[PDB]
Amino acid sequence: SMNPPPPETSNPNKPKRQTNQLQYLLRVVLKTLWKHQFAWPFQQPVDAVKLNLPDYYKIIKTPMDMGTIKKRLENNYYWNAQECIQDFNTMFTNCYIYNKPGDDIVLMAEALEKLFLQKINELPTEE
Ligand SMILES: C[C@@H]1C(=O)N(C)CCN1CCOc1ccc(C2CCN(c3ccc4nnc(Cl)n4n3)CC2)cc1
Repeated sequence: SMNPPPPETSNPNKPKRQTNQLQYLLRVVLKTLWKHQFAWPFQQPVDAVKLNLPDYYKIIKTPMDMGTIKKRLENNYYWNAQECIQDFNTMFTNCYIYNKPGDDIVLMAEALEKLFLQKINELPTEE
């Protein structure tokens, strides 16, 4: 089977704005998670062809990864911080859905998620 197209990261028809929350989501949240020791399987869309995961896209219908989230923040694709937070949550839950409790990839996702939740609990109030 083929991989689906990646999630859209840019759209010239969507309106754009700059907020302190979206700035914090790129500057603090994504930059911190990106450097984490267990971030590398989550830095690009799951390549089910190269990774030999033929049922991945039969089970995961809403794929999401940090490479996509970063490109969306860098392209001013998100209007609300909540859209970015939901993408981080979709990424984690996809991993828990496809994999099983105790799998190393799940342990890796759980560690990035705990860090994510710490940095999101310190999200600055909207200026
Ligand atoms: C479906 C799934 C997914 O959810 N995502 C998002 C992308 C990935 N993908 C497929 C699964 O990928 C994985 C990517 C990385 C790993 C880790 C597991 C832990 N570790 C080890 C462990 C023991 C060991 N002994 N000697 C070496 Cl060396 N090691 N290294 C490094 C590689 C596991 C699965």
